[PDB]
Amino acid sequence: SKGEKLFTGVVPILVELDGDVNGHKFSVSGEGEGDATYGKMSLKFICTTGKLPVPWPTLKTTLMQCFARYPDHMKQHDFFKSAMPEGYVQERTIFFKDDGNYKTRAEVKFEGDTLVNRIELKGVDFKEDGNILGHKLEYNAISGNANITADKQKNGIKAYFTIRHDVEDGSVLLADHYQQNTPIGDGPVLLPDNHYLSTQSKQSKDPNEKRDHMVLLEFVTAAGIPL
Repeated sequence: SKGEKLFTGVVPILVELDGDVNGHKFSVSGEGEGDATYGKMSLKFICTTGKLPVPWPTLKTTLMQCFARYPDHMKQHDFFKSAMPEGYVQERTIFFKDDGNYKTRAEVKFEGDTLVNRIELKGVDFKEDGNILGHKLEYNAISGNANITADKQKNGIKAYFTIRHDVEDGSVLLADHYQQNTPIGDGPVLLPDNHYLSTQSKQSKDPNEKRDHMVLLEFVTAAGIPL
């Protein structure tokens, strides 16, 4: 793919999210750099509207699979870069077990040399005293697999996976993700064999930052097809 060539170096990242969860409006900005050669993203996110009304961990998966490292033997399965620079639409529904759901729609595309991820999120049916609106989730790192499958009908991909969010009481809040991606442009894309993306994450705070924020260092690798 021609899009693959746009990711061989370090790429500036810009993220914008407008959210509404049970009527609580908020916005998030992010910035960083991606180095897909190494599957790496270095990111910092800020809540631009004050305090986030949901836990940072619940937004991590919403807040750029184009930065995954595909091993050479799997490069024909990288839909995400093949859709660049025109980009793709990424939609999810995230079902939180015994709580509400998030519906997200994002456009991921280049604006010049910057990879931009613009997101709208709507959350409904959340429990005002639950683990999400009650802020009862551990601020720790999310790591694991996103299962990718071709969606030939939509000239794109679907993904599915469950995030296990640690709760402050030792329990787990399951977040069941259903994902659809469709190219924005009408140029040809790569439709993959089944595989997954493996994410390793380190989450931190900026000790000099007074705004509500999250710092992430992410490594994402495609896998599941043998050498």
